[PDB]
Order: sequence, then structure tokens, then C-alpha cells
Amino acid sequence: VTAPEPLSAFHQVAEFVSGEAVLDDWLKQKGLKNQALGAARTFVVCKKDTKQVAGFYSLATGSVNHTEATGNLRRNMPDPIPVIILARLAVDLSFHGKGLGADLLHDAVLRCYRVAENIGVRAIMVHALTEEAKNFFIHHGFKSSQTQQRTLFLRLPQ
Amino acid sequence: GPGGTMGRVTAPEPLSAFHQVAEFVSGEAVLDDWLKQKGLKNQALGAARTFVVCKKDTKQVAGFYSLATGSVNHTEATGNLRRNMPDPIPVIILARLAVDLSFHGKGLGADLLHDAVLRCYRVAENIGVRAIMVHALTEEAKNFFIHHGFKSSQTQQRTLFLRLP
Ligand SMILES: CC(=O)SCCNC(=O)CCNC(=O)[C@H](O)C(C)(C)COP(=O)(O)OP(=O)(O)OC[C@H]1O[C@@H](n2cnc3c(N)ncnc32)[C@H](O)[C@@H]1OP(=O)(O)O
Ligand SMILES: CC(=O)SCCNC(=O)CCNC(=O)[C@H](O)C(C)(C)COP(=O)(O)OP(=O)(O)OC[C@H]1O[C@@H](n2cnc3c(N)ncnc32)[C@H](O)[C@@H]1OP(=O)(O)O
Repeated sequence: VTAPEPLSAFHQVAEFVSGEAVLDDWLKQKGLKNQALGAARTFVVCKKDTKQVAGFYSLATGSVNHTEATGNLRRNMPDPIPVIILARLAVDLSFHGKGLGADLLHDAVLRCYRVAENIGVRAIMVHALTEEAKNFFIHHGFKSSQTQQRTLFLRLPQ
Repeated sequence: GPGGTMGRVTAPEPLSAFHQVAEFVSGEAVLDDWLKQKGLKNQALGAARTFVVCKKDTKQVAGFYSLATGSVNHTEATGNLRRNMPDPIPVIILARLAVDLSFHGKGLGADLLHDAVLRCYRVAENIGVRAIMVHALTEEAKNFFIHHGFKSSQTQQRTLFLRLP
């Protein structure tokens, strides 16, 4: 695949299938529209020598109240806690099991660290859609909320 | 205007341990004390990023502002801010803004706000952001933001927004 780049009208998305239709349909129907609105910024990777999207993720600003956080995350912090929402992350079924999911997450993390140089950010927050998704994030260092087991956080040490 | 001094200040730069803040006074003690007690600590925690301007040829702070990520529910927004948007709406919070009493009335409050706005537009290239949000501490502060293009929430006059796209 190609290096991560911003979603554009040059990207072919209509055939993308990840196994989660809510994510597939968001990419195809709302991805580019929501970029113009300031609702989310989407980054894609493409099959080599094509503009066919092989995987993507989306980032938006956000916050979390102390009750949905963890004991360590809320320590000595204001309420609510400033976060970046990793709103969506998916790889096409044809590319599963090749480390592209991990690679996309790593790119997202680095981009959040860069954003955090100019704006206050405590953590990356994700809402896991399934138990399998939650376990993927746990494997990569995310920690669950105490009240919602599918809300997870990755503290950005600074 | 001339304000209280005709000395200059430096360009905005990140708060650091090299900055003197202990003598800063803005007319609002809550802001003065946040800067002195929490400014640098909160930077390391990821609670807020603070940018300062200093008296020329010193490291003495003459003004500052602070930025953090945040969001707002549709009920607390405006119709134009929320139309076709997810709920809640992604924003950047202008958490703190203050100038030392000695430099009031010189356009430094406007200059700091302008630098804050440009910094938000740069951030927005990498992350979804709909608007800058501010909670005005006083009536005087609210009117200052209105003069520079911010719009009040319909329910709360002291919560104001500046749309970016
Ligand atoms: C993002 C949200 O908002 S929540 C929804 C999450 N997204 C989805 O569920 C959409 C459908 N699923 C997918 O798109 C993919 O399965 C992804 C993106 C979750 C993972 O990508 P994949 O290609 O399957 O995994 P990839 O090959 O990158 O695996 C990377 C590492 O994670 C591990 N891993 C992958 N899936 C899981 C899992 N469910 N549980 C634990 N570990 C996992 C792999 O074993 C590998 O580990 P290693 O480096 O120690 O060998
Ligand atoms: C950010 C928050 O969360 S709210 C808290 C805001 N901060 C504070 O209250 C701390 C105490 N006050 C201050 O530090 C300062 O008064 C500031 C930073 C708010 C403003 O800075 P000042 O030095 O007073 O104003 P500055 O000289 O930059 O004024 C710039 C312009 O705005 C105008 N202006 C200033 N105050 C007001 C006001 N209250 N109402 C309308 N217009 C105003 C000025 O006349 C000038 O207009 P122009 O550019 O058309 O000539």
C-alpha cells in the first residue's frame, strides 16, 4: 500500500468492505462531505499503483467527563478531559492480517502527538463497535473505561 | 492606543521554565493564579497548551492564551453551527486569554487572539474542528470577543463561537 494521505475526490471508495457495514457506508456516503464540514479529518492508504482505498481512519476533537474516564486519566485534571476521538478505523477484507490495521493506528498516534504540540490533549478515545475491536485496541496499549468497557483510552505521555 | 507603556513585546512562543510569571497581573486574579500555579504543569499533563508574549529583551511574560480540545452538544450550539453535523460537535476551546495591566489598550489582546485563530486553522488540517468555543468570564470579556467576530449561543450569552470552515 501507499503512504497515508488525506481523503479526496481522487479516491475510489465505492467497493470498500471491511466486515462492518456502518464503517464502509460512512466512508462512501459521508467521508468527504464531513471533511468539508469540519466534522472529521480522514486519512487513507491505497493499493499500490491505484487510487483504490485499502484502509482508513478518521480524527475529531472531543472530550470526556470524569465519570467515563479512569482513575489515572482524570488525576489532577480539569473536568471534562480534552481528548482526540479516533472516530473510525477499518481495513478492507482483502488486506486483513497483513499488519495494515496496526500501521494505520501508528500513523494516527503520531498525527495526534503532532496536534498535541499546539493544543492540549490528554488521550486518544475510541468507542469499540464489537468485542473483537475492543481486543484489537487492548493489544496496542489502550485501557478500558470503568463504566463502559467498550470506551477505551490511550494516554499520550508528554 | 498608548496604554500604560510604549515598550514592545516579542512574538508568541510556548510557555517554558525559562519564563518569569510570578509578577503577572491582569485584573482577574483567577487568570493570574492559573498562570503562576498551573500553566506549566498543565502543559505537561495534556490539559492545555499555553503561548506567551514577553517584554522585549526579557523573558518576563506580558500576555498569554491557552488552547485545549473539546466539544459541544447540539442544544448548546446554534442552528448554523450544528446543521448536518454529528452530535456532539468537535471544537477547540480557548480556555484562557489575558494581558498584563501595564499593556492593556495597545491591541495586544487582539494580536494574541489572532495568533490563537491562526494556530487553530493549522490544527484543523489534521483533525476535525468545527469552531473555536469560549466561555467569557465577564460582560466586558464577552463584548471583546463579539467585536472580533464571535457569536453568542442562543441560551447562554457568555458562551461564544467562531466558525472555522
Ligand atoms: C475503529 C473503531 O471505531 S472500532 C471498530 C474497529 N474496526 C473494525 O472492527 C472494522 C473491521 N475490522 C478491521 O477493519 C480490522 O480487523 C482491524 C482494523 C480491526 C484490524 O486490522 P487487521 O488487518 O485485521 O490486523 P493487523 O494485521 O493489522 O494486526 C496487527 C496486530 O493486531 C493483532 N490483532 C488483530 N486483530 C486483533 C484482535 N481482534 N484482538 C487481538 N489482537 C488482534 C494481530 O494479531 C497483530 O498482532 P501482532 O503485531 O502482535 O502480530
Ligand atoms: C478567554 C476567556 O476565557 S474570558 C477572560 C478574558 N480575559 C480577561 O478578562 C482578563 C482581563 N482582561 C484582559 O486581559 C484584556 O482586557 C483582554 C485581553 C481581554 C483584551 O485586551 P485589551 O488590551 O483590553 O484590548 P485591545 O487593546 O487588544 O483591544 C483591541 C480592540 O478591541 C476593542 N475592545 C477592547 N475591549 C472591548 C470591549 N470590552 N468591548 C468592545 N470592544 C473592545 C478595542 O477598542 C480595540 O478595537 P479596535 O481594534 O477596533 O481599535
